[PDB]
Amino acid sequence: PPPPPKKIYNYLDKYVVGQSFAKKVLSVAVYNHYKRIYNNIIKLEKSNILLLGPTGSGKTLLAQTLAKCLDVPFAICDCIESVIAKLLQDANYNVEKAQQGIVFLDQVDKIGSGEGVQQGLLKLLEGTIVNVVQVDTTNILFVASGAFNGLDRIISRRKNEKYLGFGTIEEKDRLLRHVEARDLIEFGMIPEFVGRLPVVVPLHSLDEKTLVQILTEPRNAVIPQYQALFSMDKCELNVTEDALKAIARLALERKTGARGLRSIMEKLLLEPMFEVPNSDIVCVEVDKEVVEGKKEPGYIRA
Amino acid sequence: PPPPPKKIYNYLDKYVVGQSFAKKVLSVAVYNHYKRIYNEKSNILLLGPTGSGKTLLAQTLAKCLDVPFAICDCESVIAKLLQDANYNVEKAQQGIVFLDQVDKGVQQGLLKLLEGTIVTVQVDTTNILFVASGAFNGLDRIISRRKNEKYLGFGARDLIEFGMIPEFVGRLPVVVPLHSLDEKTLVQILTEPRNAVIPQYQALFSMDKCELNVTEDALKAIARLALERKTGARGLRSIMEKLLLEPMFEVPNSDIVCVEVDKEVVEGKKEPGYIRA
Amino acid sequence: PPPPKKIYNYLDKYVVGQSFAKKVLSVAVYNHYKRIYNLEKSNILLLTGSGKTLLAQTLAKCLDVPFAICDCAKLLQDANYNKAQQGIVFLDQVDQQGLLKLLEGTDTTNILFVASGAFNGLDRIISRRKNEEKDRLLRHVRDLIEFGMIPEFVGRLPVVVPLHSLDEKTLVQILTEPRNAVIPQYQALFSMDKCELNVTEDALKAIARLALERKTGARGLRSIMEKLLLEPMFEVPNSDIVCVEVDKEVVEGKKEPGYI
Amino acid sequence: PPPPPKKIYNYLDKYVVGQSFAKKVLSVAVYNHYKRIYNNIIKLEKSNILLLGPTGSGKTLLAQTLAKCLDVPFAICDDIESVIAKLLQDANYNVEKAQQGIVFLDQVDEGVQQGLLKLLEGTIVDTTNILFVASGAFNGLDRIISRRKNEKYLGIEEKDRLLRHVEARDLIEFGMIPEFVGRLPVVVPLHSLDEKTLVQILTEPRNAVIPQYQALFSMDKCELNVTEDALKAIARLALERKTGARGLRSIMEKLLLEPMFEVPNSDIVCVEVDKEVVEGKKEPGYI
Amino acid sequence: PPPPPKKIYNYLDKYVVGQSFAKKVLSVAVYNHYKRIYNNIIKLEKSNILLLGPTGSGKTLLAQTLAKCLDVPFAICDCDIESVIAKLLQDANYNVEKAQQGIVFLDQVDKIGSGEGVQQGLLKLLEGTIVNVTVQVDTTNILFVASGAFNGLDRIISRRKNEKYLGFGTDIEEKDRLLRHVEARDLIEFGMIPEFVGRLPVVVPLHSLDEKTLVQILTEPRNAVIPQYQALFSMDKCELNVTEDALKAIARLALERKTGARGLRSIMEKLLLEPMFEVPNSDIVCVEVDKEVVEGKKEPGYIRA
Amino acid sequence: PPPPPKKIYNYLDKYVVGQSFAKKVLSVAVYNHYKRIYNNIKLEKSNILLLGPTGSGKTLLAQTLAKCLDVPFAICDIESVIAKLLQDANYNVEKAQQGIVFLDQVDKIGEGVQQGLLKLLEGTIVNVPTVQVDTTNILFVASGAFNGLDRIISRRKNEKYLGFGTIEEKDRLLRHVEARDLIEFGMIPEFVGRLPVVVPLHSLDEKTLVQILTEPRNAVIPQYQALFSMDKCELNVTEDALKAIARLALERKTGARGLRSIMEKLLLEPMFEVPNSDIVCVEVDKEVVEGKKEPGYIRA
Ligand SMILES: Nc1ncnc2c1ncn2[C@@H]1O[C@H](COP(=O)(O)OP(=O)(O)O)[C@@H](O)[C@H]1O
Ligand SMILES: Nc1ncnc2c1ncn2[C@@H]1O[C@H](COP(=O)(O)OP(=O)(O)O)[C@@H](O)[C@H]1O
Ligand SMILES: Nc1ncnc2c1ncn2[C@@H]1O[C@H](COP(=O)(O)OP(=O)(O)O)[C@@H](O)[C@H]1O
Ligand SMILES: Nc1ncnc2c1ncn2[C@@H]1O[C@H](COP(=O)(O)OP(=O)(O)O)[C@@H](O)[C@H]1O
Ligand SMILES: Nc1ncnc2c1ncn2[C@@H]1O[C@H](COP(=O)(O)OP(=O)(O)O)[C@@H](O)[C@H]1O
Ligand SMILES: Nc1ncnc2c1ncn2[C@@H]1O[C@H](COP(=O)(O)OP(=O)(O)O)[C@@H](O)[C@H]1O
Repeated sequence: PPPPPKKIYNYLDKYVVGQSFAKKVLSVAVYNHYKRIYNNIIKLEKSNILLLGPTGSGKTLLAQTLAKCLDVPFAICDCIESVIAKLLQDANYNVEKAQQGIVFLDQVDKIGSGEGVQQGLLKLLEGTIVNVVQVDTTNILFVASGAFNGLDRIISRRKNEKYLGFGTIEEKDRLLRHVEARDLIEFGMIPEFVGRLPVVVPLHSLDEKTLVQILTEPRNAVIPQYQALFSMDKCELNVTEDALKAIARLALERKTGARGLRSIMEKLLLEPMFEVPNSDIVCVEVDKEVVEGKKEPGYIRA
Repeated sequence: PPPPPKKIYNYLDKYVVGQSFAKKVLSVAVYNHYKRIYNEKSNILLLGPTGSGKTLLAQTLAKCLDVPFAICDCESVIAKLLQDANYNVEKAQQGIVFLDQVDKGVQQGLLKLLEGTIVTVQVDTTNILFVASGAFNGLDRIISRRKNEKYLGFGARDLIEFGMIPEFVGRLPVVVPLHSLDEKTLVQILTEPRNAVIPQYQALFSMDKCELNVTEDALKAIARLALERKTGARGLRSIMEKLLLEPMFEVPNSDIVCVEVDKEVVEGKKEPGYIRA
Repeated sequence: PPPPKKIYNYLDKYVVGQSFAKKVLSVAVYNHYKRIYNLEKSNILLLTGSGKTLLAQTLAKCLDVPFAICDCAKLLQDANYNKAQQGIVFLDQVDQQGLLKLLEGTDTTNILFVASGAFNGLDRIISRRKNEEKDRLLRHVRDLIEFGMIPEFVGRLPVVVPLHSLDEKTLVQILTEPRNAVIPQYQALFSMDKCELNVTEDALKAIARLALERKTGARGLRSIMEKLLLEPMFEVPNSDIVCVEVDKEVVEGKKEPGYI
Repeated sequence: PPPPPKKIYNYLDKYVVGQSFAKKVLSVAVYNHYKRIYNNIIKLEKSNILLLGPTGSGKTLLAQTLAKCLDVPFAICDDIESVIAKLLQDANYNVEKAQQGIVFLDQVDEGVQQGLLKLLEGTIVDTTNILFVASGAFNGLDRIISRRKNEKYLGIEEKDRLLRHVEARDLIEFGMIPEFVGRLPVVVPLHSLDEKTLVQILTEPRNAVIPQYQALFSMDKCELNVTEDALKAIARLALERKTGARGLRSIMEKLLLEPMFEVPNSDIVCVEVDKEVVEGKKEPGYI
Repeated sequence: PPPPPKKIYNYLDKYVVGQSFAKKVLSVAVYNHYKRIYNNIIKLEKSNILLLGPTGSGKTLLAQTLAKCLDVPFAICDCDIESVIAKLLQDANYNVEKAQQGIVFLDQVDKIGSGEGVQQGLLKLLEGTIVNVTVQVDTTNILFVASGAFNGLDRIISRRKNEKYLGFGTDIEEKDRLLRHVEARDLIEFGMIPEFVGRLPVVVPLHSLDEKTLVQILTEPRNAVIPQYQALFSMDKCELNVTEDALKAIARLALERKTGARGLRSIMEKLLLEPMFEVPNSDIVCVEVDKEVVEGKKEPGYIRA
Repeated sequence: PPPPPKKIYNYLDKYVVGQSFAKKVLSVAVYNHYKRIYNNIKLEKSNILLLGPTGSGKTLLAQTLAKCLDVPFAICDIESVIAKLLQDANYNVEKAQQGIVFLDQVDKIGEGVQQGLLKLLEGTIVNVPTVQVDTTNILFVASGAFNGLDRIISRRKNEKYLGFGTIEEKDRLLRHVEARDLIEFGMIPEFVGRLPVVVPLHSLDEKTLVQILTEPRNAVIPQYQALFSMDKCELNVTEDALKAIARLALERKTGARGLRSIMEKLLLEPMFEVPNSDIVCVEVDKEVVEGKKEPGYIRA
């Protein structure tokens, strides 16, 4: 049987901190797609899916995480028939298997108004048969992604919060939570393309606990992978729990998402990484003072 | 023989609820074209909102159309019609071609189809019914700028202006605007058509051993919200999706057997009702 | 080439109001193909709202010369790739200098051109130069350069024609007399089925008046007359009605056609 | 052996009326070219000839007139190779005549000027021997010259008479790139056409307008006849219209409209226009 | 074993003067790039390197010299996007199993500031995607060093560092100091897509050339300017003697050219035009260059055989 | 073996009258290149920028210097530049990579060409559509007018000490072109830096115009004398008349382009009347050039 959304939600919870709304929406949508194929083999029309998440909040990771769980053909592509050619050779020419796949459209929010692809996608987000052999996009489920760089400003205009004079990141979380199709049209999309993608979700921008959580909680969290590199040097990196807070704050201040974590860590680790190679240091300690920059990292020597 | 347009209006009344006063024109034009098949071109253009039946009318008309049909949107489209459908080239000349999104070099080239021409064999395509469609986004603004003046004190021409060539505006001889939907349409659209939105969601929940009841007051509220975004026949889907996400998160394998929706629930004042073993 | 006498007899049947312009077009083209039968051409400018594209296709249907339409190669396709440069090019919306060598040979040296355009304010420019009344002023049409046309472009347009531009009673003739007038076509349409279709002579009077008050030329007669006969076409069929009639106040929206 | 310049002048004299000075300079320019190609087949350089034209002076027809007798491949226009390929097509791709040809460039009056700069000088795209001839109506250059006319700010023949004193200082002041002007060493002003020159233009040229129209009515079983005062009256109105030789054809076509229709079907034997006919006060009295 | 950072820094120091921070970052990174190759054969992922510096002052030289010390294929190109992997695959003798371990150097990335459309195209080769080299090849491991001049990026860091600021608030020294504060928001403010800044984690400021560093550049490193010129004169069998004060004068003159390492050539070229023109067959034994000679107070002295 | 630089100076002096300083820099530039293409088969090239106030040697310097070159040369106004060079060397890649390429009209660029040419100048692989080529050994000689740079440099030299907190000039001032000035003209410092050698060409004087008319090869008056000998007639121009021609060129302020425009005007009537209208010789005195006399004709 199709796995439930609580299996998928337990699975996605193993890689992305929370994002419970996006995790729920992906889960219910995939389940609805799998269930529909059992029946469809009244027509059961698909609903295309939209992710509005900013940089560094895991949109590609959510796709790539779901990708490792999909028992259904899936395609990864980025902003035409080569996309389905991927899916078809993924299938190994089983046309019936591809005709039920799910496609991820990375960086839809980059395309604006080329627009001819937006025009072109109208009749591929909706069903048409297409050659390479013919197969029909009618069931192919689309998941759309991008930062929609301006869209927050459009939402605030649509909310009239930018009004002035007399008249009759938490902020960004609130605004993105109230996206409207009026805004997605205004971000350079054609309204027909906004008219499809009936399900849209914000991904909430990551918070202070989320970043501290990201440093250890996920599989391949940031601290685990650094200390593995030090482990080849026969050294254990250790960081006090209080230093993780300032790192998170500093990377939150970088306004560049979870991948900003490695930049701050790279800077802090810099001196240790050059001095370690053969120097008979056994273990390297990083504390609050190191993160604050007030102290060079403390070295344990044999 | 072509059935009368009021009989054709039977077929379309089964699928698009509120466009009777454009559906009337379409039905008449088809009967004229068929009365033009033997013994002026009925070629046609659909205008107005997305999500309001432009493509559904085309596919529906073909569902009663004995002669083969092609739909396309903006030279091998007839090749699609010819290859799959057409065994008979007079039937292929007798085909119906829908050109949607036309309002989105080709315009000059379509004059060779709008007049019709030879534009294997290169058949005299004059017999083909070129029906056509598109958003024409902004036609109303041009019309508003022409229909009214800034009167002050105390007390086809639009299609050419939209950017279409005068020959092009002249050479699809019939045009219809289609209504923007209203709550009167939407409440019927929710349950009246075959394949309608609320039937499918109940079906989606019936395979999970549930009966979902949605009362008439719920639909009344939902129609209000669904029209606030222009996506029309897709505004139903977006707001039904947004509302029914949580019961669908908790229905599966969950020993729940019914949900009930009310105006407060649509308004967010109450959680979805569940009924359980 | 046939004398202009015969050319007039064909042309006259199709645009009744532009008697003067019919002569200029007919006489020039005969002499032109006479010199070819042996000699510079001279490009033609049509001064529109009155069937310029109708008139252009009229000559084409007469001569079967290469004919093509362009908006300010298709001709060799229109020539069926077969005279090679003796045809007519129609240039619409001429109301510029890059076509001058194209108006010359570029060969192109033989091509007769039919320019057309609504020179809005040429009356005021003629009113400037002079320091149906507006057509009578247009009958008085360097002055054309003063309206704003390129002198070099005007130089290749030495022949210029008013087009009887009011057409305001001849619409009634146009609704009736020409080779395929709209109301005779509708009679062929509805009476292709069993039904009658009388249109009273005072309905034509009001119908022409309607097109003129809307400030629509002969282009919009097929549309507006479609509206009156839409519901008749809708209500005739399925053996309902055979006797049908339209009358002047039905044009006025006051009433529905008769029946049995 | 290239023909002598006097013969080319008399040969070109047949087709364009009056303007000897421009014709004489263009005659020398062609003769010099065929002497240099005969002499470098030192290694003397080209010199391009620029024709300052009031519109309708015949500037284009004159070049065709030289092109007629000289049998040198010739082209005009107003991308860079788009003219040179036209010469290579016209030259029958004759590799030497492509190098030896003559090219017109029209209404030449910043990127376009600067891209042709090393095209006018000999460069390969082979321009090393192409004799460029050019035309331009640099209207107001006389006003630039007028501004140059000894103005001090501290304690119609005259227009031809002023254009007769043109120099490169005004043309840079006109807006031409100096490198382009330097590439155009010979500046020739065409004479403006008086009524006498326009009167000559109906009778003198090989293929003048009246011989053309008189031949069309001659093609019918008819004949076209015109008084000398009638020709003189036509010129007087034509000048008043401020239209050059382009406009003479138009004004003559207005007078002959009714005859052209009436005479066919063997109606009438001759038609005659007088001074009062020219004013439009009377229809021509066919016979 | 992979070469230690110790060796790389010492290897590069013979060719690149100063810039121990720039050398340290590159030294660590290529050693770390070796660690990934042996690990991925817990998953490690790449940190992309960005070098930004005043005009020409070591950026290209560091890359090429560092390129000389790579055991993996490398490719340097100037910012179609296929051309990156096209040249890497070509460069690797089409040995894909070694090519995917490659290091890519990008130049002039600063010039692609918002055009904007090129930034979004390489976002797939940064981080990871397969690339349609024909073959399809995966960029995920490839280590990218983005080099740009970022001319005027100091203008933005100065506006960012409150060196331009609003309200009551209550050159050489500044420029090197200012770039040492560079924030990610400054690359965003330059015109770089916030998406594209985010996947260039490691931002490396290269310091402006001090006057003493110019003195070392004249003689110390490999291919120093004066060694080049005595080779030219020794090919005319003539010697060139430059006093140490003349070095001080030349560097002081070159610092005034605001043109970095290329100014040494211009000042050196201008001085030796006549000697080089006169020596080749005049039996000149040696050429003497003093400080007054550099100052233009003397003609260059000749000693005849 | 390479020719000595002084030999190129004597050779270039035959075709170009003035500007020995420009000749000398190019002379050293060729000879340095010749040593460098042996040595590198390490040494690095210095490209050259020629500043030519309009109508002066720059395009002729390229052409006359080019005829010395055993290696190929290409003078063009972006990979087409490398394409043009490779074609001249008969697709012989080992000889083509050593060439001397002239990039004309560097002042006519905008930013895109400047910053796109950096990799060729500094050396990069480029393929002529393919043949793989390395531009490292291309010698670039660039020519551009840099119009109004004299006023730019003048302001630099005029605004100094001007604030309260403290043709003759064209030739004198333009000897002091500096990197700030080339940058300030609208050149990327990236581009100003990699053309280290800047060679300014002085304006042309009257004493030089007279010499050009007679002394160097293909001089203007001998060409007109040769043209007339082709018609079996001699052209005599006295020495005093040449002085007037140069004076008329100065007020034309079009340099060497203006000489032949002025001279061709005079020789129109001789060239129309002398052909096959038997004349022995024509003498143009100052009176004829002054426009106060018509050319005297010698006849049998
Ligand atoms: N909430 C999160 N938890 C764990 N990792 C995250 C989170 N947000 C972002 N990431 C990291 O973001 C990196 C880049 O992926 P992503 O942010 O999806 O790129 P983009 O958003 O530009 O498509 C991944 O390495 C992933 O580990
Ligand atoms: N009034 C309506 N009643 C029922 N369905 C409708 C109505 N309007 C639009 N639709 C639905 O819209 C969907 C898309 O077709 P349509 O909206 O006609 O195309 P477009 O989006 O190009 O206008 C169809 O599935 C159709 O069922
Ligand atoms: N006398 C006529 N007979 C038949 N059709 C006519 C006549 N006059 C105008 N028309 C029709 O009117 C339309 C032309 O409209 P008009 O505004 O004149 O545009 P155009 O300048 O392109 O002719 C065409 O459909 C043409 O067939
Ligand atoms: N002297 C002349 N002899 C014959 N035809 C002439 C003469 N002068 C002018 N024309 C005619 O009038 C026109 C001359 O103007 P043109 O050279 O076209 O001016 P432009 O080239 O500046 O537009 C040509 O059609 C030419 O035939
Ligand atoms: N510190 C330095 N030591 C030696 N040479 C240097 C130094 N800095 C710059 N250079 C010179 O500058 C060039 C290297 O950088 P460059 O190629 O100018 O960078 P870009 O890619 O910006 O042009 C070489 O000519 C090198 O000799
Ligand atoms: N000093 C000179 N001696 C001889 N000919 C010269 C001299 N200066 C310029 N010329 C002539 O003028 C041209 C060179 O000037 P050019 O480079 O075209 O000016 P610009 O620098 O504006 O491009 C050539 O045709 C050449 O014959």
